[PDB]
Amino acid sequence: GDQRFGDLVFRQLAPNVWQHTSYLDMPGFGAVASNGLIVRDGGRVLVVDTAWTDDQTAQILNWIKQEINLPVALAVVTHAHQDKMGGMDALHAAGIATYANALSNQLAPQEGLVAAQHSLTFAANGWVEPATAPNFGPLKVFYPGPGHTSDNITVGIDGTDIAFGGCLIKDSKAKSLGNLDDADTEHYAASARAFGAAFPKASMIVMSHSAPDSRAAITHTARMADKLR
Ligand SMILES: [Zn+2]
Ligand SMILES: [Zn+2]
Repeated sequence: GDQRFGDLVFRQLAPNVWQHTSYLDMPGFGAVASNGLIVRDGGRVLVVDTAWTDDQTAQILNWIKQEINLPVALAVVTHAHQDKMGGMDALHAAGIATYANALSNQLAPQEGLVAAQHSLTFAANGWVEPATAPNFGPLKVFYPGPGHTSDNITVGIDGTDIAFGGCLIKDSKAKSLGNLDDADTEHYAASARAFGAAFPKASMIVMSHSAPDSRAAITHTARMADKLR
């Protein structure tokens, strides 16, 4: 989106929404982008996903201070992998309340990650139990079922055409589903489709590892995941 701050990139997606992007050198893959979101809700800022590292995550907070200059109220993190929860310490150090799927917090220690302070639980229909997501504002949080990981969750932003698939969703031209080490091969395809069904009005699909795409990204992803079963 062209805003470069330190080693991160910030792209405005809507008047109150930005994508944050951080990079990690992974031999044999290159310098790998990971995307999250920043949302302004009135007088506060909400964050979706950390950067890969604590330092990068501190940089996200520095950008927010400089460009928005409102307090960060809370952060929700999609799953227990380094690109989504690598920077938990920086959020906690800043006094930011953090939230994750209960299962993500249970998985975090063995993954070498810090758990969020708070656990989300999910209803029958996959939607977050409201009582476990206080003050989430426009963030609508949905568990689509196991896919990229057992614990992967997704987030739509109310008042926008934006839904965030995290690492569940790949772009419409992706040549693979990327990392499948912790993937649920049987359930991935249905979980990807369920994400689309939860946010039917979303025309902009934000994801971890490619620039924002149309709903064709969901279509393409589920079709790749089909070949896993
Ligand atoms: Zn992951
Ligand atoms: Zn990822």
